[PDB]
Amino acid sequence: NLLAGDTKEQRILNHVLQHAEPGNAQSVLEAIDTYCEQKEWAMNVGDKKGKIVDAVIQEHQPSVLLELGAYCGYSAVRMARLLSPGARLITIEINPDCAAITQRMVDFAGVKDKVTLVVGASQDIIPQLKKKYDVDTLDMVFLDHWKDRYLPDTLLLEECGLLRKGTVLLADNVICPGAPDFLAHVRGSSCFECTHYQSFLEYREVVDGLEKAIYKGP
Ligand SMILES: C[S@@+](CC[C@H](N)C(=O)[O-])C[C@H]1O[C@@H](n2cnc3c(N)ncnc32)[C@H](O)[C@@H]1O
Ligand SMILES: O=c1ccn(-c2cccc(-c3ccccc3)c2)cc1O
Ligand SMILES: [Mg+2]
Repeated sequence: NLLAGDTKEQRILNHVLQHAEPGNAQSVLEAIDTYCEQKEWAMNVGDKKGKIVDAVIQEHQPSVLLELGAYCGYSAVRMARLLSPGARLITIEINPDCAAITQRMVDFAGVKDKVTLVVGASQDIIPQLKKKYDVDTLDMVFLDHWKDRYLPDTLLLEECGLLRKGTVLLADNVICPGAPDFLAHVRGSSCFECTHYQSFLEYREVVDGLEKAIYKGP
């Protein structure tokens, strides 16, 4: 049932629970995007950049996906709705209140079986993925957490043997606000082949973009 509606996050979940079709992931995405366009801005990847994320998944067909930063579960629902039977999205969220919302959002959208939500800091969890979460390597990683953590987490994923030839990294917000150290690293390194996707900041007319970086191997 409903939450108190004290926080933006509770009000976003409440709006979905009251105003979206249960079990319909598309209806859920639309309800979040409408509310956030109309009522309260929120840091979801949103519909325009969401379309780019969709395209990346459609092209590369990942089965093992990792997301860094879940928030209210918008991108988790967005990516999971596209996955084939037996695909797995692991999503990491440091804030326990946000994680609780994300699980409710995932369940409501009908994609619970595809999602493994992990409460904790990416730098603590990423070392554990192989041994604790039965990961071999990752097919795709969506980076959309604190932007100063894009670089250290990418290096950590590599250090932990989670990246293979062909692993797709996709990073939100490489323009607004930017993650220049990450961007310099992936573009400058022969270990990554990069593609830039210019777009717009969620719910705004501000220019933004994502970067796709395909790992070439060490
Ligand atoms: C931009 S929001 C996530 C938006 C979500 N990807 C979407 O599009 O719907 C960023 C989130 O990352 C979480 N976060 C920041 N740093 C993190 C870290 N090191 N590990 C795990 N989560 C982190 C924050 O608590 C916040 O909820
Ligand atoms: O994941 C994200 C974290 C922060 N911002 C973010 C960072 C800095 C500014 C703004 C912003 C700018 C103008 C209007 C509204 C928000 C938004 C955007 C994201 O997609
Ligand atoms: Mg973002």
